[PDB]
Amino acid sequence: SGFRKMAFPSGKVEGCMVQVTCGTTTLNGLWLDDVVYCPRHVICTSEDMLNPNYEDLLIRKSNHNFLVQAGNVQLRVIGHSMQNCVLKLKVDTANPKTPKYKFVRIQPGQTFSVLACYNGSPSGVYQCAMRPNFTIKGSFLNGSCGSVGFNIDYDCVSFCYMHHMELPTGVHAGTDLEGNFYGPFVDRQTAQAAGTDTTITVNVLAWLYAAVINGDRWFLNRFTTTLNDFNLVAMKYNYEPLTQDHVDILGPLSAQTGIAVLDMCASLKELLQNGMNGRTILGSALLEDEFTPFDVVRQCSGVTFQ
Amino acid sequence: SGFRKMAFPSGKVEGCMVQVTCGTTTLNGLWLDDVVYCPRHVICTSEDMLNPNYEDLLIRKSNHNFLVQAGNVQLRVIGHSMQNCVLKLKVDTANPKTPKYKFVRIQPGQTFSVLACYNGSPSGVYQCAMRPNFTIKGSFLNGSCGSVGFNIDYDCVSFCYMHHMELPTGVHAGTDLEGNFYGPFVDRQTAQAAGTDTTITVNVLAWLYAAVINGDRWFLNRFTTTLNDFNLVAMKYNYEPLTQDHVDILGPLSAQTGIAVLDMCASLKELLQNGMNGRTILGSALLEDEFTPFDVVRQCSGVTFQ
Ligand SMILES: *[C@@H](O)[C@H](C[C@@H]1CCCNC1=O)NC(=O)[C@H](CC1CCCCC1)NC(=O)[C@@H](NC(=O)OCc1ccccc1)[C@@H](C)OC(C)(C)C
Ligand SMILES: *[C@@H](O)[C@H](C[C@@H]1CCCNC1=O)NC(=O)[C@H](CC1CCCCC1)NC(=O)[C@@H](NC(=O)OCc1ccccc1)[C@@H](C)OC(C)(C)C
Repeated sequence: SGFRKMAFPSGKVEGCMVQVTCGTTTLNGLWLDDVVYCPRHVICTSEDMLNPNYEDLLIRKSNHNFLVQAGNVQLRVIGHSMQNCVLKLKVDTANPKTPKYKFVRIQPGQTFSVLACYNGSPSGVYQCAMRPNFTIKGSFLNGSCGSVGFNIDYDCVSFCYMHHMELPTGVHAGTDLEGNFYGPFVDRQTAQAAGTDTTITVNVLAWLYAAVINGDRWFLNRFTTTLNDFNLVAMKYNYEPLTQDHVDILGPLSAQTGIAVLDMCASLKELLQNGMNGRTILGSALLEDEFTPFDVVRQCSGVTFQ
Repeated sequence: SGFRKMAFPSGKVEGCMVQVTCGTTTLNGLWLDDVVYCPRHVICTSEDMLNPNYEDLLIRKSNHNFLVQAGNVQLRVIGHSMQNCVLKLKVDTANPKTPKYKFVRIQPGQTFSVLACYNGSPSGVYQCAMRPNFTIKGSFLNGSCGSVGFNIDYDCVSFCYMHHMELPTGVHAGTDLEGNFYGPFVDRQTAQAAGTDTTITVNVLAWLYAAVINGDRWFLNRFTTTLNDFNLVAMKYNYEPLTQDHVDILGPLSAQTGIAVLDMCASLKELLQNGMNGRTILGSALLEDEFTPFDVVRQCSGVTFQ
């Protein structure tokens, strides 16, 4: 019993974070085998963030310009190269704590965990999702860029996010580990905004199913509706359309609970259309959307890793 | 910018969790130097949870009844003993990954992090507080007992909680690491309940200060009130009294923000007395109480560990 925002154990990823310094800049990097990864605006100084040519600034630097410290031990760079918006520094030592790992690029609505870092030292770990506007509501301060996002699956570490920048509204933008940005953002200090966001409808239903598994139940009715008659009302409250494929993924949830998938839709239909009258689902007073169907089953049914 | 429920990196504690089996029972244990810790109702079978005499059941067992596995490696017990409600099994190997560590017993209103475990394998990590009724709203399933709660402070690991049982309402009860229960609960399967809870008033003000640091500001007024005139209204909404000592601990928050401590009290006074009219503080629609003044400053100002 109970339902919490839960994050994967962060031990395997702490064994990788290091510090990278060049000029007057210092940020976090990720050390795997004999390569350290970090954002490229670490070759930028404060004059190089208007509209820089990174290719031409990287021909200026030499290998000994990059200070890499892992613990109170200095790593020696021997080569360097550029892949999109990330930078790769080849060092002469291999990380003995390198886990089974794997770069993947995620799709909006999926969730991951974030280990925030400063000066190569982990500070804390929390759970996020990629919003439909391709940003993330993180907790980040100065020096945080270089932190990664990641999921664990049995024992493999799927790295999916490197952090780069905060936006005027306070949400956040970064890349996948192959250096490509999530969203239409670029790494030059000009004007940018996020674009209009929507609520992740499939996740909302998954949390509502979690509720019934835990005891809560004042929200189910006897009505049903059709898949098109749902989207008509979802349209208006700025939710995303729900698709036939989303329906299937909710099969084992509907199964174990007894509540048909289209039945729970007609329940959510009223909640949007009447508010909550001051009562709470799973401790919350809002309709919460940062829980996938995966997250519900791994937490309500007992799945660990190794 | 941004404000999230954050948990300490769990790496140092994953190096300790093991599995303990005896009879038909299996649960988690904590391995430090040459000692493994676990709850004593692991010598209990299913017949031994009505009203057992543990002292007299422990004279029955022999050292080879306790299977201890750390990884796919078997630990050999050589001795065993009882300290209140926890059980200590001395094994012939010392844990090489034993961190700087330290047992402490916490006070209601303080927060800690929990690494949930099953079969000696970590599953996930989240943030809790000790409620004023001495229980905790965790996320726990079968096999979870043996998980610990802990804070990190620079590089020392202060272990403060071992998990034992769920209560009819679904909150949770356990002990400190020296085996003493938080609360008036006992480890025998009879009737027990939690008692009436209150809201943690000092934490509510600390989260409200976090809000102002982040931009939110529609809740401050020009009124003030007195410390006694606050408790009069706190009394009625089932909040805890606020004391002169609590006031001091809010000094650096009030400082950096400019809002006097008694000024924020008069602001909270209205919020209780008018509701929120459908607007949200730090993404939330409720008044949130699981953030201490410590938690706010370490997150809003950049503190890590090593
Ligand atoms: C990594 O250490 C660091 C983290 C930032 C620091 C402030 C709080 N949160 C963070 O995540 N990232 C940076 O230092 C960014 C610098 C790069 C410059 C070249 C490539 C892009 C990022 N700085 C930022 O994150 C800034 N954001 C930004 O550039 O916004 C785009 C913009 C600019 C002007 C007008 C409109 C939009 C932040 C710190 O500055 C703002 C304006 C967001 C306060
Ligand atoms: C540790 O593996 C395990 C975890 C439990 C399992 C269910 C979900 N959540 C959990 O945390 N703990 C136990 O197995 C407990 C057994 C011990 C028995 C002797 C010493 C006390 C605990 N079991 C429980 O946690 C049970 N709780 C309980 O005993 O409640 C007290 C009570 C009993 C009868 C009437 C009133 C009060 C749970 C599983 O059973 C309930 C009744 C809560 C469903």
